Amino acid sequence: GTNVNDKVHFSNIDIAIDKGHVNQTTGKTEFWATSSDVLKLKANYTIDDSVKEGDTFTFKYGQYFRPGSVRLPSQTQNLYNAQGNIIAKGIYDSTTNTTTYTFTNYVDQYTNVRGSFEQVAFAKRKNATTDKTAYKMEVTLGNDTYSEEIIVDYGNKKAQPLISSTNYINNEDLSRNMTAYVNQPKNTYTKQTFVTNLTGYKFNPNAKNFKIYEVTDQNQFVDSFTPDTSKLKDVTDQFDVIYSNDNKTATVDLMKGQTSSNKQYIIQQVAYPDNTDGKIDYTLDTDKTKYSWSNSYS
Amino acid sequence: GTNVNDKVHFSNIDIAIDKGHVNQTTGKTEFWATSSDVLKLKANYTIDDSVKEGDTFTFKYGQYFRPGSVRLPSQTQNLYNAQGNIIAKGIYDSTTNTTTYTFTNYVDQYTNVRGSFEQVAFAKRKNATTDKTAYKMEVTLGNDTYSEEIIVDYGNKKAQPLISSTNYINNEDLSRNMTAYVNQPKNTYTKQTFVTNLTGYKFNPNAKNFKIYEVTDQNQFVDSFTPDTSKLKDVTDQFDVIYSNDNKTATVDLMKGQTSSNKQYIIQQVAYPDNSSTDNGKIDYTLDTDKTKYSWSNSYSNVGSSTANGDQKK
Amino acid sequence: TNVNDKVHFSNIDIAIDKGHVNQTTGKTEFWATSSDVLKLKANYTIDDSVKEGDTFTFKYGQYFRPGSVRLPSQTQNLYNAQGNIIAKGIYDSTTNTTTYTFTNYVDQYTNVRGSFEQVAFAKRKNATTDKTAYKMEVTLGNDTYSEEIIVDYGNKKAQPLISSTNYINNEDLSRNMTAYVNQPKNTYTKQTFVTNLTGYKFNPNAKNFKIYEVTDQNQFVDSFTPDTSKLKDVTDQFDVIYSNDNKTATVDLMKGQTSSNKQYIIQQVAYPDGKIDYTLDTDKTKYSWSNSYSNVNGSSTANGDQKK
Repeated sequence: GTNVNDKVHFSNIDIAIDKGHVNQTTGKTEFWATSSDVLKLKANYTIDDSVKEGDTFTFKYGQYFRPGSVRLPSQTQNLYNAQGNIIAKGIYDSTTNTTTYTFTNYVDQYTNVRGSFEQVAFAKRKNATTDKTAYKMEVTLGNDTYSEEIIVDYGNKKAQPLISSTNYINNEDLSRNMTAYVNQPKNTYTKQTFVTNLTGYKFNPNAKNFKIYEVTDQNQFVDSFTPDTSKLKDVTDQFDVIYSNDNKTATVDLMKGQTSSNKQYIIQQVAYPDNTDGKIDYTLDTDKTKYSWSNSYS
Repeated sequence: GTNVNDKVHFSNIDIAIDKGHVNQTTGKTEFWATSSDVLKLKANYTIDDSVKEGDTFTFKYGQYFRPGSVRLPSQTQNLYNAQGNIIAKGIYDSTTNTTTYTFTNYVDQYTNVRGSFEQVAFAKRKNATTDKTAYKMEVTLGNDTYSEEIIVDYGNKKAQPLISSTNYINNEDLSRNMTAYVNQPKNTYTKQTFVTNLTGYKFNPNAKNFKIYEVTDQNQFVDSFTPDTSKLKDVTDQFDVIYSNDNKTATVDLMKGQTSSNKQYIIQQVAYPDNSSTDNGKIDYTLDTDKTKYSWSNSYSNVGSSTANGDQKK
Repeated sequence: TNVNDKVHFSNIDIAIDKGHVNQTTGKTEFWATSSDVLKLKANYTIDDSVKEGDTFTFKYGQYFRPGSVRLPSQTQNLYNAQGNIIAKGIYDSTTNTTTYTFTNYVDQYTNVRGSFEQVAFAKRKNATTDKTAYKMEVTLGNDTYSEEIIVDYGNKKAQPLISSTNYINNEDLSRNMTAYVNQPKNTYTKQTFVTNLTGYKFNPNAKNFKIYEVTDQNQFVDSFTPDTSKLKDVTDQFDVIYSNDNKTATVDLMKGQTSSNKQYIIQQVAYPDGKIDYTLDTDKTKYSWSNSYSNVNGSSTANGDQKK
């Protein structure tokens, strides 16, 4: 059918943080994206009677805002009435950050259609990069625009030689796509052995998704743990990733080719659930100490 | 890099007020946080010869005390040698109220290091809530703890129908974060037109950071003007914040749909400074009621200052 | 009329805030690129016979001006204890003078006294040289003050590459930069000068990226505020290429030559959207110099003995 963005009217648009965390100094509520918070998009809507099956409308999400959670959004996004009948079937496209909805025959069977929705949403981590920074969360529902600034904190700890986080959970296979940051403080080491141990997941050695990048600018370390890899220096082939424990352990000597190094690394990985969907533990063995970071998951 | 909190020794640890306001009645110096006073933390230190590049140590600030001024502290906190180079690179984290310092290779090229520092510090307003009250300003430098009682005054007039203050200055963009208190004495009104006029600043309507919180409990009205907003009832969506004068004036009818109110509000705002100003920066509030117009104004030095007085004719 | 003789300034003082100690002499100095400013203060009284529209001047000396690294505003006011303007001032950089004109305050009040404190600075173009004392002078009304102040800008003449903020523009907050290339007068076969901005952008259309060829070593003033009317402007002999959303500027200073012992003063204008990173890629090495403009809190120091 035809684009009926001008016939679908959204009001009381809101973006909330659930649950939200307090900044311990300033007392403002913030989006702590690695401490269980999500965003919630809400709105009321009315649909004009001139709407028919096959007509379409869009949700356009801005550069810092997207549907979904830590887990990437489904391509399927439906608009349901209060009893669970499908008013419209939608297709989310991550390339355009837009959902395109198509009305069902529901609108041909009912008039004066009015309701409301709630949707779990998140930061677009690639663009909303930096701790304690306010980002503009923007959506356009039909032709109705809304923007609100949200303060994000991912909890990067830049003084840590080793820190890791979930970049995203894959919606289709539930793989944990991980980011680890090695040597943010730019210390100098003669030993630098990087180990990941999985509980409840496995690596796939042949999937070619264990990537090692050599940081050339400190700002490539984005607090969001979703770096733009197309601009990083890919040095994966210069290292030997060694698997063991039935592909549940990967060990890498980051000192390879050197006796002393102040190099800094971003490492990305894919850990596939064994079956539910576990623990991922990292260690970095150095001259003086063994650093640890764990991420734990229900 | 192991933790060498036991290898870096601090001494002559002190906390003082700059400049402070002497109370003629007590003879005591007071920390008037909203009239230009800061706290200054100071210490001397030595570093043990076993310390190496990559080792760390912390400054752990206590519950009533933090680095910085009215302006929030930088994440970046460094210490310097006499030659001007950084000898320890620090990251301050507001969630732990702790700075973690990592030594450079300075400590590998030098021995018998002796040093000192002085830092601008401040009350942690969220906890050091109340006027004319003494709070324990505590810090731990390495493993050396020190504390000091400070008498804090923000100048909140709990009998004022309308009063405001700076809550904080954003380190990154210099935005002035304001707290305004409406109806602290729980009076009853039929008119409540709340106006803010900015001189030297602009609001950003697209941000929706003009927040209105309905007060249930009188104790939510902290004298610090740094309330815990998570604990308040956000009623912003129930009012219309109307912007005029290219975003220098904000108008909110706090009646929107009632003949009578004894509701109490905490209103928070973000004022972004324009490039420059020939005046003292200024935030002017009015509350227009049944009978009286109340008003409060906040003014900030141009940076320098001046004054004058004399006998008024008549 | 001119009431310089009816406005009486006393307790005049110029202080360094906060000041840095010279590492050898122990004297307090004004380290103009390490966050020091000068502070001018005085008390004053006004004769009862002064009226609205009467004027007086603050006449600043050849080495001294109001403002900080950020240029002073044309508008300079003096206030009373109520926060109202008692005198409206106009500062002129040409005459280095603020001319104040009393308001009707003085006609409504008598026995008036007051005081001011003013952020001030070296006039970099004249106070050119590191570890040099310059007389900081002002005449307030008819009351003169002069005090020698030792300045240091931290030029490092042995460095192939060094830069500093020349000034910040009061009206658009642009950071006006000066970079010195090849003060030591070495000979190079590669000389690629790159500038990368964080929190600022260049205006590639402004044509305010200016490249000057040095003809006399003294043109490299330690203050990074050279008199550009005396320099040789060679901007049109080079190609300034902008990239990265106007955050990066690249110039090949070897253009037209194979080997070069030329020396350059380069000036730039960076508009806030803070750090400015310079590199100079040469034959054997890549030099770098960075100016970081974060609010830095307080001070610290340390010393020790050398490893064996």
